[PDB]
Amino acid sequence: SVGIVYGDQYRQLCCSSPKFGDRYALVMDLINAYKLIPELSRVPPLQWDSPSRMYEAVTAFHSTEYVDALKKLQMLHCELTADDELLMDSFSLNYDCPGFPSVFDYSLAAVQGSLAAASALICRHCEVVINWGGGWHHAKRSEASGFCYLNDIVLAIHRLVSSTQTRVLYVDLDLHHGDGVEEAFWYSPRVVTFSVHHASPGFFPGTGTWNIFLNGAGRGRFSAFNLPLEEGINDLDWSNAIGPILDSLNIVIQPSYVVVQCGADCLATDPHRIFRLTNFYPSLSGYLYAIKKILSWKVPTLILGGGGYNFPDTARLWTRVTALTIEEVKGKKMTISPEIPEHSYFSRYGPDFELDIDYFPHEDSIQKHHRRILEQLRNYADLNKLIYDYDQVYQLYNLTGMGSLVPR
Amino acid sequence: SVGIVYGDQYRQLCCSSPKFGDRYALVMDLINAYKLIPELSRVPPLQWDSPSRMYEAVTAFHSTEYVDALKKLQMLHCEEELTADDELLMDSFSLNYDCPGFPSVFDYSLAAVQGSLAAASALICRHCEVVINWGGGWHHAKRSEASGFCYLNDIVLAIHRLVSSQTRVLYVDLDLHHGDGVEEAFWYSPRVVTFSVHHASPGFFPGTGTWNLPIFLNGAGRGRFSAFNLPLEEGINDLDWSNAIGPILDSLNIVIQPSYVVVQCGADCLATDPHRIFRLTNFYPLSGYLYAIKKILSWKVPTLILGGGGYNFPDTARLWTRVTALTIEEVKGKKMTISPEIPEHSYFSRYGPDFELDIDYFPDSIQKHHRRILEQLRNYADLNKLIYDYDQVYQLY
Amino acid sequence: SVGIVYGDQYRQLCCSSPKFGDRYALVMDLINAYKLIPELSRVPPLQWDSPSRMYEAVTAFHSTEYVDALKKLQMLHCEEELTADDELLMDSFSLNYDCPGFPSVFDYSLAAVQGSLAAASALICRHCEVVINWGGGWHHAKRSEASGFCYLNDIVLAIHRLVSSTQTRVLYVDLDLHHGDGVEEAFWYSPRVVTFSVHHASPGFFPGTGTWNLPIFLNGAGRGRFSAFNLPLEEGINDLDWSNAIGPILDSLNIVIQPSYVVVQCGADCLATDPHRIFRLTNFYPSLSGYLYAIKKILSWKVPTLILGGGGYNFPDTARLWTRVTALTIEEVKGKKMTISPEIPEHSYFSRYGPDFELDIDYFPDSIQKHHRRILEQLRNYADLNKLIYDYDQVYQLY
Amino acid sequence: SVGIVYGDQYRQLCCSSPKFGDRYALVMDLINAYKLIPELSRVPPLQWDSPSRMYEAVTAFHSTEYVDALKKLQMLHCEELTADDELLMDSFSLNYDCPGFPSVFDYSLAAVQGSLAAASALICRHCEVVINWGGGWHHAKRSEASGFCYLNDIVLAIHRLVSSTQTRVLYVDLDLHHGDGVEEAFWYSPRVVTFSVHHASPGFFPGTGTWNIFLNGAGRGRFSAFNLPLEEGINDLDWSNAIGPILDSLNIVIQPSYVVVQCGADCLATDPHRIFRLTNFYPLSGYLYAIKKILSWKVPTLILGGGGYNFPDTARLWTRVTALTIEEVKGKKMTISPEIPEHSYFSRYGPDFELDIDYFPHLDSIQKHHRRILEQLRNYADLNKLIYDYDQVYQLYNLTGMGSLVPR
Ligand SMILES: O=C(NO)c1cc2c(Cl)cccc2s1
Ligand SMILES: O=C(NO)c1cc2c(Cl)cccc2s1
Ligand SMILES: O=C(NO)c1cc2c(Cl)cccc2s1
Ligand SMILES: O=C(NO)c1cc2c(Cl)cccc2s1
Ligand SMILES: O=C(NO)c1cc2c(Cl)cccc2s1
Ligand SMILES: O=C(NO)c1cc2c(Cl)cccc2s1
Ligand SMILES: O=C(NO)c1cc2c(Cl)cccc2s1
Ligand SMILES: O=C(NO)c1cc2c(Cl)cccc2s1
Ligand SMILES: [K+]
Ligand SMILES: [K+]
Ligand SMILES: [K+]
Ligand SMILES: [K+]
Ligand SMILES: [K+]
Ligand SMILES: [K+]
Ligand SMILES: [K+]
Ligand SMILES: [K+]
Ligand SMILES: [Zn+2]
Ligand SMILES: [Zn+2]
Ligand SMILES: [Zn+2]
Ligand SMILES: [Zn+2]
Repeated sequence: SVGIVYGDQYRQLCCSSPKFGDRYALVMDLINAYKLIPELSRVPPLQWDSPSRMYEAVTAFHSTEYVDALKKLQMLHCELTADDELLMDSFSLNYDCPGFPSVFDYSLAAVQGSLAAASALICRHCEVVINWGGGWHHAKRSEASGFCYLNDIVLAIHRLVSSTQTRVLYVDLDLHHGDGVEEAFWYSPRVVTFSVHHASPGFFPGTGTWNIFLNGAGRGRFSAFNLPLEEGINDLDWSNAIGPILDSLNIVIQPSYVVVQCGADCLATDPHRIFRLTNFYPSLSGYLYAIKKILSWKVPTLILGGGGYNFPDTARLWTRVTALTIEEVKGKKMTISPEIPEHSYFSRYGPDFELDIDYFPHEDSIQKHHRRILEQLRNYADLNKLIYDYDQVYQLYNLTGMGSLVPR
Repeated sequence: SVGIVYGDQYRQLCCSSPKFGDRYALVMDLINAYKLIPELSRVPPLQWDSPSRMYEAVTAFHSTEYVDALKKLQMLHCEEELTADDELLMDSFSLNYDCPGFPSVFDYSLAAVQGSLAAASALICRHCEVVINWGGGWHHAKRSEASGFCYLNDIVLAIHRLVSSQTRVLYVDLDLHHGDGVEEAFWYSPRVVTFSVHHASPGFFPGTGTWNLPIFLNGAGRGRFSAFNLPLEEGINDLDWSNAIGPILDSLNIVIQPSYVVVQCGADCLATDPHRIFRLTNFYPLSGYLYAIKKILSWKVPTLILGGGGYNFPDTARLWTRVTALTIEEVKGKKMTISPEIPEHSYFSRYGPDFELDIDYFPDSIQKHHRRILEQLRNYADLNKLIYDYDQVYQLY
Repeated sequence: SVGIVYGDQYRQLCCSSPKFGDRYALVMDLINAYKLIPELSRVPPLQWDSPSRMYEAVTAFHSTEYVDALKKLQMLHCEEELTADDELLMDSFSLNYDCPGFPSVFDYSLAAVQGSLAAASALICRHCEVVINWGGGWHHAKRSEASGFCYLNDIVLAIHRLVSSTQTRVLYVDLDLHHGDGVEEAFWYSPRVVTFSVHHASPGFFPGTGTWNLPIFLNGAGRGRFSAFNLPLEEGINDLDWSNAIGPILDSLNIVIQPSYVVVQCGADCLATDPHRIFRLTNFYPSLSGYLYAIKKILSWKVPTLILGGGGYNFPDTARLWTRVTALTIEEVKGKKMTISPEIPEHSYFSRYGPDFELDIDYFPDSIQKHHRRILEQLRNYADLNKLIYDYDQVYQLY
Repeated sequence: SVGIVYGDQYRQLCCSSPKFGDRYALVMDLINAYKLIPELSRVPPLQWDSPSRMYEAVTAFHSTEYVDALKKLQMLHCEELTADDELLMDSFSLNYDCPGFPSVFDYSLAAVQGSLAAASALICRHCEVVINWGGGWHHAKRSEASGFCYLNDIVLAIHRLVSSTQTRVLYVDLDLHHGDGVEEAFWYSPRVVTFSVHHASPGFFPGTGTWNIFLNGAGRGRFSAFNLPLEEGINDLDWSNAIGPILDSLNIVIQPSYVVVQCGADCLATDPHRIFRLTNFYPLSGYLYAIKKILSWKVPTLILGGGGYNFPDTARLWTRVTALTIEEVKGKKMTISPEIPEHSYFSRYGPDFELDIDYFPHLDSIQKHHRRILEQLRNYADLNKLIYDYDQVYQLYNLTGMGSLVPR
């Protein structure tokens, strides 16, 4: 069963932020317009029996002082002293992450959605669950960052990993380094994090690059993987870059769950304009390539949104991801019309009104990164007494003539 | 409120240089040890949405080829020896000798820029009345040249952002060395008045900010008379230094009426700086620095305070800690009581031998310059059609 | 209206190269000798408001560093020999061997750009239905490389301006003896510009492309897949066989693509009397000239069309052909019958047209079936990929 | 007496073109606003006693067929063209850069009327200097419109001057562009020496006035056409240093009976061309420096307009030029307020409302051009049997220590 997080209130809340406007509505209604919704099991967002149980859920990662401040920030904007200002600043509730009347509700909602998704996986109601309202990988224990206020991903992972030798693989496909999730599990071997991203001087947030690579500490050493890529990269190269690494991670780690953040700001048409990925499906979408690969493992999977600042193109991508998940899991062909279907956001898909993003692909190796990452994987396996099947990893990279990159 | 620039990454990068080592960490930890952090609005350093946007920000002052060179210099020091052609490229930008490469030289340099641009932004959006960046203040760097361990000129870029938001900016450079990079950048610009007080003497870095019968150059084009300089002989103490620049600061404020003040507060004027040229102190009963900062903060113009030179790291920290307390006092009107003894913290042992907050120190030409500076100011004011109570300006002397 | 690009300075620049000498002057003077010029609208070469706007126009295709190198090369040839470092620099852009520098290499190259951009503009604003630029058509030049006497690709820049007006689609038809590789490569990834080159190809023959590469034909990539068309032909082909080879392809490209504009490179090196001595086409207008057959066919479509020159190293015979192409264009567009005397009229260059002084050039005059099925399948694939409606047997009927 | 060309109908006509809008009105109204008009002798535009006399005057330079065409073009826009009228217009470049419009012939004629009347005031010695800010259309050819020039008022004016009664005219073209139309008209004539300083670079209009060696006239006109092409970016001082000694040398050797100066304002830093960086500053403006120099010769002088596409800044410069001419010719101090005076075009000088243009000035030498130019001047002097005063020219260049550039 493929689940998808949705609700009337959930939709209203996910659409109440100044930065992301009605993006979530575009996504879900495009998915709706393509008649995908009947194929999916609706996963209702989690609700609690009291403020204290809510508080307990959220402070499983975030500090009590941080959650209180975020509460007050909401309350304040719903009606600031010199000390109110300093309190909010001490949590970076400013600049990139300012208050607005529904800031706490907005932020809580993504947590409700992703915790519910996690719960649906744990009780085996869904093989895969999608939450396009979640995926806020930058929030820290006591700090808002990059439009992220509560880290729904950390909390969903914490629920999975503490369910019941249970390991979680986190795969971050967003343009940006998933610093908040990596940091939360820096000392934990059982959550292996892997972020592919752009990194360069001055580029947000600054981590996931050379320092050598830091890769976890204590019992968490070797458990935080990173692949920084240069700008301009297309679907095929991005696919080749991360494909073998994902399979090798799956072979060695043998995750009980996978969590995938699928931020769409790698699209060629994103306002960032750094990567040149597409949503094309025949020249194949780097995104769809990765998602299909992850789904072929038959490991219970949570698929989350994230970045993506071209709202219609983000909808175009995530609708195809959704159709693909249905195909890969239900074994059911999802034929998607090249023309955007009639619905109330139809006008936002102009001037072409077509499903493919309006981009024309056209045209540096990272083999040392592969070699480095495989050695880290070797070290992770040794530290945690896992089997490092050199045979299967070799044979994998050998499919491209790069078996030599694999350490014994 | 009073803002101050810091962050975890920011701290690591500011401490990544060979020359200034862990100085920034001593300063911030001492500020933290004295409990000043809760009084202050943390200002996060600027980050950008793409490499093009970063280049756009930095090449507002610096040439693109220089920035390319600086970035290549980093990559080279992260893999190596340079070839003859690379050495030649680096030399043509003075990325050599006093300004060598090191593994994180571009990231390190850019950090100061990130810090002081956010500081400027916080002032512009009026989130803070004053912002402190003890990681910034690199006043020697030129359009296409590293100089005086400055690789990128965070001050020029901060000031540019301020004038680009009719805005006039007053730049006050208290460092022991002439603030030539900033002065050169606005040589043709009357909207940014620069004023540096400094030591100058034959062969002393960087050589400018003094007689050039020779005369003082002071700006060109519409920027004529807009660059002010007061060179001072070695040995000057707090009182004489204060009296030297006091009436000038006050007259500049009266006539210019700046929308923003940017202060470079390099601590190499301290009697205990290894330069051993001036004899300023951090004393607060009076410190030249504390006197100047308070005079400037009395104007209640939104103000950026930056670091700079300072090669005795604990004494620099002792100085900038007092400056930070003073700012908290003059802006918020709230009494700050700093213990005379250094509090226990990570770096307590660096504060030997006595572990006091005061530094371990016991303590006509100026009139000529005053008359000259006063005629230049009148000239500037004339040329720019400004209102000047000359009946007032003169009595400051 | 039929436009033609000319001007006194333009003429001087187009005649400043050591390779093509005064060919352009011969062409325009023959056209003038035959009283065609009063029938045509003068299209003046484009000029720019500043160095920056010129650079912006040219670097819409070419890299800045290449344009810089080309301008440096001109200045270096204007003074007294190059240094070792300059030599290296020039070599990295192939500003050597076939494409050396000379005192006005950048102005000369730029002139053809100025003319073909002015031509494109005359079409877009609909001042002219067809525009001729016999100073243009330099199809071998690449983004950062000179090739085959081509320094700046005027055709690519003209086409870019055409598609950048206002789904505008452009059909490029390259009739030169040589494969139009620079144009094809520029639009390799664009479905909006369909390129089609008929040419000689054989081992060792310049530039080497436009043919089998069991090999098979490359034909575009990305969303540009199947959008590059090529028909390579064996040496010795005559007017009639060439016409029949190209005729059905041209007609079906127009049917399927329905272009908004047609850009035609009319390189005259396929002439029997070109010193290449490869193809045996004529300028005959009763067999009938392959060139005139193709142009009449393209003109019959009533699409705003850009006609450019290109190769052609027998200068009087290039003049003879393009004089006839020009007259045909005037006839086909204005409906006005043009009567050209079979003998060369007196004019300043009359001596060059010996020994017989006639307008006709002095000449006594399966594989393509597989190429046709191949090309038809590519066209089917292009239409499929691009959601184009067309028949199936109506397309097939033309064969 | 300093004359200035103006009238009510003249103003309306000069303001009737699509390209130059109401520029002429801004100029004249700013001059009026600074109270300069009472200092100036109004020179009324020339009118004729019959169409045949008008036609005779204009066809002293232009072909009958071009003027016929230009007349027809006006008639047409005062009523679609037939295919052949179109071909007729195209043959005269009455298109693109020089389209027809309702008053195109009246507009073009007006400038001729202004510059001919101006030449006549100089000839009969009514004025020692005459200004025509409606004239200076230096691009127009015998049978061809060019660079929005339709009729060449300058050629017609010069012709009137040079026919009055050893009489030589110096033509000085300060426009950003090469004065090709004037140069070409007098290419074979020694009694009109032309000098143009301008930008020239690949693709820049009109293309001439640069290396071809320099062409410099033919037949009896050999060596009589001078050109100084300059690279982009030049300031007041360098431009001043570039043409000052050449101008003084031209005056010494040629001994003009009249000077005609085209003072096109598109060398201003604030011109949308953005190529040179001249100002109108006056305590120094290149323009003011050149005009002051030319006036110091005490030779009867015609001052004309031309290019200039920042209309307020063109008015700002020509107003200053106008005051300077009054000052220099009458000996009468012309104090001009730094604030723009109240007048109906006051709002066009925002946001500063001051007379100085809104600009902050902030190996590349041409000494070989001086040497080349002085050599040409020597060649001219010999061809025409004139005194080449070596010593005076030497002493002139020796002021700047460059006497060695002067040939014997
Ligand atoms: O998408 C993002 N993270 O996953 C972010 C975007 C931005 C922007 Cl556009 C500005 C500043 C910070 C961030 S984080
Ligand atoms: O066995 C299955 N369907 O009949 C599948 C299970 C899964 C899981 Cl658990 C994850 C991803 C894809 C599939 S298909
Ligand atoms: O702190 C400084 N400038 O503000 C500088 C110190 C030095 C030294 Cl110690 C040697 C060489 C250059 C500089 S710049
Ligand atoms: O108004 C104030 N406190 O109540 C102050 C404002 C400022 C400014 Cl804008 C700059 C520097 C000091 C102060 S105190
Ligand atoms: O006409 C041509 N291309 O369209 C060319 C002729 C030649 C020759 Cl003759 C030698 C080398 C390259 C080329 S390209
Ligand atoms: O519509 C027309 N005449 O009335 C014509 C248009 C064209 C075009 Cl667009 C190209 C070639 C010939 C003609 S005739
Ligand atoms: O001012 C001019 N000549 O003296 C000219 C300007 C232009 C422009 Cl902006 C375009 C095309 C021709 C000309 S001539
Ligand atoms: O003599 C004069 N004023 O008293 C002057 C005559 C001239 C002439 Cl003819 C031309 C330019 C300036 C002056 S000043
Ligand atoms: K990522
Ligand atoms: K981990
Ligand atoms: K200083
Ligand atoms: K200044
Ligand atoms: K061809
Ligand atoms: K194509
Ligand atoms: K000129
Ligand atoms: K002449
Ligand atoms: Zn992102
Ligand atoms: Zn210093
Ligand atoms: Zn050819
Ligand atoms: Zn001009």
